[PDB]
Amino acid sequence: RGSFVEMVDNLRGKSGQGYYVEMTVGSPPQTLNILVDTGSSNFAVGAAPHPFLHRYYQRQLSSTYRDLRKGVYVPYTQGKWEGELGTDLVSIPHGPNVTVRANIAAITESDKFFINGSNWEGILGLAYAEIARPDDSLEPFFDSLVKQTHVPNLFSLQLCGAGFPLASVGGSMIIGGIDHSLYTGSLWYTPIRREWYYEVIIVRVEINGQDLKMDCKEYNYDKSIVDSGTTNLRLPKKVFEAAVASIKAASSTEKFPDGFWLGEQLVCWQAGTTPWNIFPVISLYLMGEVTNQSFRITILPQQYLRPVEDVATSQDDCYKFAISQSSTGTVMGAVIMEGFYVVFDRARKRIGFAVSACHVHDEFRTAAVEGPFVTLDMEDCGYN
Ligand SMILES: C[C@]1([C@@H]2C[C@H]2C(=O)Nc2cccc3cc(Cl)cnc23)N=C(N)OCC1(F)F
Ligand code: NA
Ligand code: NA
Repeated sequence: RGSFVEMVDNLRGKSGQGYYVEMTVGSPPQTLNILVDTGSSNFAVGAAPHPFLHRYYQRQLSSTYRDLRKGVYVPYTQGKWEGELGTDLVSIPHGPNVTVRANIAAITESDKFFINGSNWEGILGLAYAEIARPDDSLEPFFDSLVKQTHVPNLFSLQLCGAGFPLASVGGSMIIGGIDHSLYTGSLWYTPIRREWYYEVIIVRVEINGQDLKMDCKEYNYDKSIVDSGTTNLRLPKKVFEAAVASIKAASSTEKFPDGFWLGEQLVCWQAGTTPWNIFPVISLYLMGEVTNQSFRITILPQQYLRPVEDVATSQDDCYKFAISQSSTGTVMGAVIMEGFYVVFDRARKRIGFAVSACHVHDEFRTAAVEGPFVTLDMEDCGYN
């Protein structure tokens, strides 16, 4: 409890390509890098020689593979994959010293799924069985882990973002506990509303302390989730409209093209001259543990302005605006998570946030987690 030195710094990534952990599958163990995804519930790995892949799961080499004689076709909004289901022995080398028999979807065909130039070959869906494909009878990895070992039913994530000049991203996934070296101040917990996605309820939104004053149901239409497998902070369309109006206003001392705010074009500045100060902070108040009690998390432009390094057309420091409109509810992606140490306390059906010891900031502002606040009618903020 509280100290897991073997798991610190077990995440790696490249800016724009997500955060992955080393895993092994099969006997003898085959090493793969696997994207950590709290927004899905399947363990799915490349199993055929797709040209984008560094390596792939070769079931024929594993003496412990067991075929489930069942396939799955998984379409996303953009892109898809098709796989064959089976079980095999799975371990996390820089994780708990255990090996479990887990479901594995061996990906045999995919479209717009793997990233050309990335260093990961599969995804680890850490959410609940309700959203597993093809149905909720396919036990997710973490459920198998907890069922088969003495690993406590919780994990925590510290995602450490980037800044010019481009160095790799990194962080820590603490499996079965919390490492108190990874955050400062106190953890504040918000309830997991329902165990499918890691669904939470946002009760108030501010831009530089200025309340959007929308009906709070709007903030969670049709859900709000914590998702390490999405870059952006995605906001419901109506909320995005209000938020971006407020952000434009706060930053009006400089004018940027309309397309910038829509993520249709980059903005660039001469190296080292990014005007962080003109951009507002963004605060989400989350439902607390106690009736009529909330707490607030606050992120900086350092989180929501993403550095884009691979721009052969330009010579400067270029950025993408990574708050975007949603039709799937609020998505608290890497833009939120990079500010915080996030504790997925499954045992107690709650998510903890604390200020990350690694988050990107400046001399004037830092990410924050603050409470308690008094917030009435928070139950009305959930969409039904
Ligand atoms: C299944 C799925 C795939 C696995 C997600 C994915 O590929 N994510 C990413 C792709 C590219 C750059 C990224 C950067 C960061 Cl920081 C995170 N994820 C990144 N999971 C979620 N949660 O939402 C999208 C999805 F398709 F449903
Ligand atoms: Na157990
Ligand atoms: Na601490």
